[PDB]
Amino acid sequence: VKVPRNFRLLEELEEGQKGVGDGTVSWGLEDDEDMTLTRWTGMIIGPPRTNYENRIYSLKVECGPKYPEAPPSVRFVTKINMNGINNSSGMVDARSIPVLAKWQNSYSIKVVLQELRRLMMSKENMKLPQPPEGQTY
Repeated sequence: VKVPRNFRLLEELEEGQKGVGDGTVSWGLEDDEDMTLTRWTGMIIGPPRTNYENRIYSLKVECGPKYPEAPPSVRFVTKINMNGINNSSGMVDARSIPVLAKWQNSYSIKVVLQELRRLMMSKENMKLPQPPEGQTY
């Protein structure tokens, strides 16, 4: 048990439940019995005025023993065509996502999801053709 890690992830769990940010991303435990607070799920509402519009993206986020000193691992469940996301596995490439590539220990699951949503509206992603609704990895 690392007290600082566990305190932090309980704070994030509470923030997840209270709602924070602008409402367009959410996060929670993958299984509410995981007292290790390692496996999370995330939601991103697909941004209007992009090809992600009218879709809700499901993600998995893993916060290992070094979190939040070390960045989490992220994978899309919902199929997505987006830079930095392996089109075959759904794994997020940390080096293509600035907040993962340049992780700071003040960052959070929230910040990661917010960053991914921002990148969905970038010119290089926003008009990518997308797989049919409902497909997953």
